Amino acid sequence: GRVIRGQRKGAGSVFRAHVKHRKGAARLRAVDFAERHGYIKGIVKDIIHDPGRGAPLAKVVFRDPYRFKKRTELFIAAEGIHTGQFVYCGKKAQLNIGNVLPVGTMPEGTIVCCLEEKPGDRGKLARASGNYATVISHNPETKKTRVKLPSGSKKVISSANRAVVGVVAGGGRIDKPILKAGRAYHKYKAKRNCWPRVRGVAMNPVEHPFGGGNHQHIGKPSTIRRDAPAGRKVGLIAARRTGRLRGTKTV
RNA sequence: GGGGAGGUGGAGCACGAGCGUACGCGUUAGGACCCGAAAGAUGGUGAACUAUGCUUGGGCAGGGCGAAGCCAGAGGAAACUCUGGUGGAGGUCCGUAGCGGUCCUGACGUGCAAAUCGGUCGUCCGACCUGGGUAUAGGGGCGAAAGACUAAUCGAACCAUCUAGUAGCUGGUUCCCUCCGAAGUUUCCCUCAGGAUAGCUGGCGCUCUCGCUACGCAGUUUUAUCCGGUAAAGCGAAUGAUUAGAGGUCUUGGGGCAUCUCAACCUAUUCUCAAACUUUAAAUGGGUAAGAAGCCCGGCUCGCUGGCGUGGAGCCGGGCGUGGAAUGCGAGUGCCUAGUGGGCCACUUUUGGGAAGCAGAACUGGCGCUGCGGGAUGAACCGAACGCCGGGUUAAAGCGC
RNA sequence: CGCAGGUGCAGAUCUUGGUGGUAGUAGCAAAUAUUCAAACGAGAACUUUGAAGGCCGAAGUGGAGAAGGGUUCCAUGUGAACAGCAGUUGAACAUGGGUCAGUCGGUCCUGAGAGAUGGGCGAGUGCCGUUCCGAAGGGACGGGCGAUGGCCUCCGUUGC
RNA sequence: GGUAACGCGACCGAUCCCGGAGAAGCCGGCGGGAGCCUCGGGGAGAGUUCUCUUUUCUUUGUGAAGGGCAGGGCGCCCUGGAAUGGGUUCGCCCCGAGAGAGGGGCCCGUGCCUUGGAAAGCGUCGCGGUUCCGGCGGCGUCCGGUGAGCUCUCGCUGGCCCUUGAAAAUCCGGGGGAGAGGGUGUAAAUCUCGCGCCGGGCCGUACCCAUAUCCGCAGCAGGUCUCCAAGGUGAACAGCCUCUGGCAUGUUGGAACAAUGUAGGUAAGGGAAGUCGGCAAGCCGGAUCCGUAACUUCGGGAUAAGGAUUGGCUCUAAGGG
RNA sequence: GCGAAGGCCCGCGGCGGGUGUUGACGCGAUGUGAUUUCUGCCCAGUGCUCUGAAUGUCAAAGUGAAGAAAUUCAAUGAAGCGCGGGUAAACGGCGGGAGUAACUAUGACUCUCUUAAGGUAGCCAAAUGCCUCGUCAUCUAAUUAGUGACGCGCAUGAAUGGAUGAACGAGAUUCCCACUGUCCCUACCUACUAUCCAGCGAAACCACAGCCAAGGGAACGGGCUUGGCGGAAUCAGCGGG
RNA sequence: CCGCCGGUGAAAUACCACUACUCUCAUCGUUUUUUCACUGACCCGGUGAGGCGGGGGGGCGAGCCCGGCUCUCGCUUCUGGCGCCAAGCGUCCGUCCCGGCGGGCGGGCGCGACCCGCUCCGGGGACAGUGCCAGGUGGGGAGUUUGACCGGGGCGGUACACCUGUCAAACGGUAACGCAGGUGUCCUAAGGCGAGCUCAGGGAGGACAGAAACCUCCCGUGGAGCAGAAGGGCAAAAGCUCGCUUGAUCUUGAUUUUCAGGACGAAUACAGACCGUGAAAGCGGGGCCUCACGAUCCUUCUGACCUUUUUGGUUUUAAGCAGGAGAUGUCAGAAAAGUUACCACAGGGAUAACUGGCUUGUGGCGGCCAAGCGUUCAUAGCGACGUCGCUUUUUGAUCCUUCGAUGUCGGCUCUUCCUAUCAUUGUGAAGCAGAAUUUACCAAGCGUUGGAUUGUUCACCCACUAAUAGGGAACGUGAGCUGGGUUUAGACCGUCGUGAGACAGGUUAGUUUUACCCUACUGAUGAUGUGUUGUUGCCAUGGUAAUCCUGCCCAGUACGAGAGGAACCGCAGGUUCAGACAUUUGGUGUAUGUGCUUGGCUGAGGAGCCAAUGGGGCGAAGCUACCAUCUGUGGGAUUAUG
Repeated sequence: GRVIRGQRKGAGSVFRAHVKHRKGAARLRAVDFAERHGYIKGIVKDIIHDPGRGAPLAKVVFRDPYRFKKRTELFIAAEGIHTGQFVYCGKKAQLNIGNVLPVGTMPEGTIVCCLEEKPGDRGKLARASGNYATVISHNPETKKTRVKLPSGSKKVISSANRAVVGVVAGGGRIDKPILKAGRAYHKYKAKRNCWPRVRGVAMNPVEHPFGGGNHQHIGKPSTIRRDAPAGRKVGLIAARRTGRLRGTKTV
């Protein structure tokens, strides 16, 4: 047989991301002396739209503490921030929507977004529109903090991780039905070449394990093991269960 | 460590025949008699078509419907409703340019054209059409998915090489005359369109034999002597099959009523039968013998056998040619060996099948390999087989034209 | 007389070349259309001029460009071959000639992307990689410290 | 200099820092300007005149770059304080965060006049030399009106997007004030102001751009990216006829008018009886006025279905600046 | 499925690449296919997936023992299988056999077998029904066609999606009005051919060739046998050979 | 007294030392493991590697003790401003000036801006990761395979290795997917020997006892048994019952069967050993005889005072020699699943799917006999039980022709032929009164229709009709059409399959090429001859054509009880076909004839033109329609019959 559609994606030729009109990597500022000990004041200059990304981005201008120059950062816009607002980054920053604070100084129940997975990153978790993480508890002896992620999972991170107070702007985007093949087309024209999805049962057996037959049927169980080769791992990969759920399933 | 006797296994010995060289034929390994695959592999070249993503440009009359928002009026008691305008939404409708390609299964169909032409058709603000520039390259790409497209090539492109790839399969295989002359059958084989094997053929010889100025043999008969269970015949003979009367009677029999008839059994007869039945039993078959390798005398050897001068076998001398049926004929023997290993027809016999110019056997002859006279014509029938000719005569068949 | 062959063809839908019958046959039928007179000329249905009749009917059968072509452009001459009839004609053949820029483009900039060095990988030609594992500046206001040249009291050029 | 918006011909200044321009989608609706078309007159030339037509046809300029003035736009300024709310657009929309009213400021100015400029170009009437003199000369190149008209362009203002519609060279403005200049000369540093002097090298440039210069073996009914775009009819870049321009019927002609064919028509009376099947053809068709069902996701179905009218000529009424 | 020392994937190779200028309202992998109304039962089988291990099997390496060593033996012995779990909008599957309600025919309520459940709601001679042109009705004069019904349905059936349904369709089908050369049944007209001429000028194909009947023959002859017969050179058509 | 002597302690015990199955405690013992911490290898992230860890010093405070002691903190949180390139101090210079110090001019350094400490900061970390080996999983990928025979292949069978009877034609041999059957074993005896008996069945008797219990006599040629199927063989046997045994053992050759006169299997006579049995002669090296089985290579066991183990020697190991065993059943012995409708190549008429040819079971159509049917009566008309044929418009059977191709179902169109005759002409017979009908003869001249459904042939119905007969011609006819069906590639459903995919099931869409050659045929010129040429004519020979029905009258007549109900002559017409023809009606119409009319154009009128025939009305001539009209015929010899 020939290599299959999922295999062809990793080559990254026609399936690469469309990044011509994107505004840059949305991320926090690099940790420094001011954010480690006190705070630093920046100003929101514009709220801009990033193609392929539902969440709006905020352009925040800071002032360099070592030479005469103004810095420009691209943040994930917490819902509520506005142009002309002053945002504060540091361990002494107050608990306000839009500020960047270590999760250790945050109280329990605080809602955060653009959370660092490991200290010194620039925001890695809870970055999509309408998403947030919650601080559950701290452990000042080991300098660890538990956080609930938007998937429902629970994670122990370092308390020096930083985050933005609030939720990511643009929530409810999935509530409106797309309603149109064309609107789906325009949605993925800004992201990557993945949208019009042909079914494997509609293919020939040479391009998919589910192809062929005089009827349009899978012919073999669609639940596949984790160790299956690349051209075989199609269907439901390592499914712990199948069918309609009755309740909430979590680890 | 070396000897003996008696059996068996050896490509051995037993007064060498080989080596070198040339030629011919045969079997192979090699391109391997010549031409022929579908494939496989290794390195390369293509996205000037087309598929998809990206960058930068360009393009899309005129009409219909009339979403939201806004204005005014009428209400009603209010609720809120109704009316007339304005407005210009939409993967909205008609329909140009453009893009596409339904039906006529129209034209053309050695065309204008290796896919075009006409009328009629679908869409025509969108998932729209399009130029250039870019990216993805062959078990790879790309695919709103047809195994589609990837330079008229796609169920793995094209180029060169490995490569004169292999082929039990198809086609072809070049001068003359002379002589000899087949097989389609046996056994083994993933053997059934092929081989190996025996058989049939040819060539080279060789060992002898007869005769003039016989070593022996035979697709024949006869004379002796065995072998057989087919044709026939048989069932008052065995095993099976089977028809009808008759004469008797024990009846763990029945029926109609002291019973009496049936049935049963027995006995003697009677009709009809057998590839897998038989007492009997042909015709045509098959084997052996018809002398000198025989016959008859005398002696010797033996470890075998043994009452014995026994028996059996072997060996050494001697004698006997009326050459011990007919007919015909010169025999024996070695090496090498090609083609063939699809058969078919007829008298008789014969299996399956209603049968067949059907399928399968036996014997002999024939066609195939073969022409000639006759059957008008015809592979096989009847007659007869062939160097080039003259005379004569026939066969089978004929003699109205 | 001997020696040695790439030594004899009717076939192989054999190979190369040549030639027939078909056959003066099929055909020279897509988009309405030509006529009169004259000129040159050996020669005119087809060239040129004039006069008529028609067509494209501005999303043209018009006027200009991009690709691509490469002299096909222009003048003169020829009528051998070619332009599937002719031809006095041609995008044919021959002889000459023709493309002039500071202000129109290229040239410059980056885009999608392509691609070296450092580094890494790799038997290897090489490949991955484009900021990532680099001591990646060769410049400049200005100041100072010296040489040098000038319309040299002074200024400028050149090294640290 | 101006209360201000900003203005004037210049109006010093480095490292450094901030910003702007280059630099942004598609669709709709209005308005301004130009080109084209149109209408009424005046010139010059031409056509028709059998009868009429004071007619019909052609033609009737002012480049860039400066200067001035219209005109368009403005979330620019000053006075002032609005409800009995007012202003205003086709739509909207705007106002105590300052409406209306009045007065200013700026930007664009492709329009008009002007320098260029009539000396040139065109039209027409004549006179020369000789193949060419940009020969010479006379007269003219005028005055108006219209518009949802078409095209281009400049603006304003909206709609749509889970789509938000490049980057870099290059150029400019501002913040700061390290520095420089001269002591009162008729002076200095400095000047993005006016004029004057010198230079701008290399490559491309002819022509075809397609029913004959390109690809399809060819002068091949195929294919191949764009720009400009008159009159009439009419909704129209539809189809039909015409002007500017172009052409010679698409690699030949003459004669005839047979069959069969290809393409285009018509047909009495029936009206799908043909055929697998109404295939093919035919019916209907535009606009105006009426009238429109089942069903329905309430949007539609819908040009449902069905009916009437439609020419020419002569009038009337209404709709504006 | 995945919280990034990750999921999916590329690559001969480098903690090299794509998604990713990304972070669960995201990326990747599948199935079904608007809206409406529903989506029944089965985890035995095959997959996928979780850990309790009572824990059995279980290589290399390591450990110990015997022998002079090569060797041999023993214990130990990871994942996987086994073992117990989930799970069908995973692949799929959804039967009979009995026991029986006052004419029948039909026949709930009870129990059992394989290999777990026995086909629920709906729907149907359907694009799915062999028998079959099923039976009834309607459509016509006449209907193997159409439609509506019926239910033991060879072999319907519920995201291998069931049922339905406005709007839409160069999709398949039946009937009706209108209209007609589709037809009865053909005819006439027009242009371009074909035609003839001047000029130019191919190709396919070709053992030899070319009149029949019967015969026999490789069983359907142009040739052979026996009969019928046979007269130069050609033109336009034609489709038997 | 503790003590075997005492449950007559099953020995069980005082005295002693050992180990035996379990538990616990430990070991500076051995090894293997689990957890926590460290950093330094190794990894990840951030940054322009910009302030890390301690010690401070002063200031902001909080507490505590009577100035300390401990701790905190690092100067920025109303405004959509500004922020760098040091101020200020404290010192050191001038080759510089003006009065050692001062002033001016130009400079330097330190603090402002603390010191020290080894990794820039943070997060992991001896894990992850990498290299090498080992086990699992792995159609993601690669390579390959997927028997043969066969009245085509497949499905089915095994006729593939063996045995019995028959075929088989009286030696032997002899084929078919011929017939009837058996085999892949079974046996320590069912092998070997000896002895002694006689079996199946039947008759007659005997308590329970009977058709079958056991006892006795008699008859018994085997009619029983001998294990496997069948055939042969066998009676003081080879059968039954006992007794003893292992000749079913160890060896070398020869031979038979199949056969090539290789092998294997099986078998036959000997020979040399060692044994069994019996008194002995003898018999016995498996089964009474003909079936019951297996190469090389590899493995495994057994045998020898065996041979090699590579410089020699000893010992393990290994190799060899000989005989058994582990197996190939496709049985002379490869290691092996499917699909292809997306397909490919070499071939085959050695072989299927058409026609044709043989055959005719089946289909269809006839005939003979006569049991019955027909009120009566075998035969008007039929015809049982039987029996003989014909035909090739059914389907089979076969495989001769064609696989370097003979285009394939049906319909449409068109011609000709056959008769086994539906009608019509002429007849014969009847259970023929008339009418209607049935049976048969000559006979194929003429005719045999319009439609609904279906792709259909076939069928069925509706309706006319004289009748609505059956067939052939390569199952006539595709360079004649059509393409509905069947028969490619797209797609859907059901069932089957794990799947790829299959369906002799349904459904929908799906390119129909070439004639100009020869002949045939249709027409058209022409040809040889009569000296040339023309006119008028004759005829050989070939073709051939007419067909059927109404109404009136006969006549409400014959016939018949009635009901009903004809026919010949004659008259008037019509159907189908054929040959012509336009006077008339209709069609056509570009006479481009004459009006009308739209758009445009020639200045307008008049007159015209263009729009591939602009459109439309009416139209001459011509052509043409059962859509008008006209015409269509006589004898001869005879068939069946009388």
